[PDB]
Amino acid sequence: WMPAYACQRPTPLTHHNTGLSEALEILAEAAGFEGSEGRLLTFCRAASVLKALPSPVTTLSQLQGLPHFGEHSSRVVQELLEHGVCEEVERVRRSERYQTMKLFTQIFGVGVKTADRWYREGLRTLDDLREQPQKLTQQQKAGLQHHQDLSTPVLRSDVDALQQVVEEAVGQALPGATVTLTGGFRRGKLQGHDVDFLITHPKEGQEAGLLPRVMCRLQDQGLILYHQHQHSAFERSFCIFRLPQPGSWKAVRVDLVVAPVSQFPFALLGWTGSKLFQRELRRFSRKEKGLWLNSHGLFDPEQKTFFQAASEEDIFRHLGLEYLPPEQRNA
Ligand SMILES: Nc1nc2c(ncn2[C@H]2C[C@H](O)[C@@H](COP(=O)(O)OP(=O)(O)OP(=O)(O)O)O2)c(=O)[nH]1
Ligand SMILES: [Mg+2]
Repeated sequence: WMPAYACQRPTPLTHHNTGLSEALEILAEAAGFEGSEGRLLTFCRAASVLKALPSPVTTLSQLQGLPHFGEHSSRVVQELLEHGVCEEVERVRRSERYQTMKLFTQIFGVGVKTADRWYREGLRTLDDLREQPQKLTQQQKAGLQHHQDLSTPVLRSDVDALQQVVEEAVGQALPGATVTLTGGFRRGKLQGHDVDFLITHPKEGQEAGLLPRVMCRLQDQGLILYHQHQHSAFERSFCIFRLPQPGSWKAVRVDLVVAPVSQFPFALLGWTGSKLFQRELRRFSRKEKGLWLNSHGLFDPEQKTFFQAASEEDIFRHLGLEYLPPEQRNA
């Protein structure tokens, strides 16, 4: 038996069912594009189960006794095993709606609702968007300007170089302040779409005004192509960095998040993901333990209290879960 919630089981970075999980995740993504949130979550959960299995699924008899494997997800896997291909998945892959929604939603600053609006309005290509600049936010204009680099996978080598410049800037602005790599790279991923850093300082309040100073330093080194600073709920800067490379450079998306140290463990847990892992952890918290978990805290709605955590381990323990290190949160 395998546990129901993704937060009750390890899900490693690498697994034995990548074809099958990829196919289910296409159907999940397509569901999300049509605003079908139930169906998205259902396909995502089924894919997550396959990622946690210790062996490849070679016959359909191997699906027995697994949670979150309803009829639809089972049929998809059956067709893949029997025929090498699933007609429904192939139809989605080839469909103009899916291809265009994927194209648009990938762009920096574009979500499903915006992409769907553009689709409905007859826009299909990146050139179409460039022909209608009045339809674009400044963030989206920047995403289009750099779209080729931003759809080139970010590599661990890029992350190391970025972490060095961010750490240098943070250390020069405020000795004692720290930078923690989060997101998929903290989970062990070799590649990604962006780089996530969480900044804090051990004395509560000493992080105030730090991010604009960090950004000034980075901007004055020529490292920033785009920056949008927002005070609000954590202070954050949504950035495109200009990463120097041997003979050239590439644009890379970087999010910088500042958390006061009291909230740091919650922020680190939240920002480390995976997105499905954290959704599952929050559902577990609410449904099984009666507590509301988010990136800022863990709230008991009946007692009107907040849990004091020094680490992620504290939070897992308080929720009655075995601790999972970040590399086992790849749900
Ligand atoms: N708690 C919380 N988490 C967030 C928020 N926004 C993003 N995250 C989480 C979900 C992600 O797993 C993680 C970083 O988001 P990403 O889109 O970078 O995902 P991740 O880095 O895991 O995959 P990637 O390889 O970058 O596509 O932070 C937020 O407002 N609150
Ligand atoms: Mg990331």
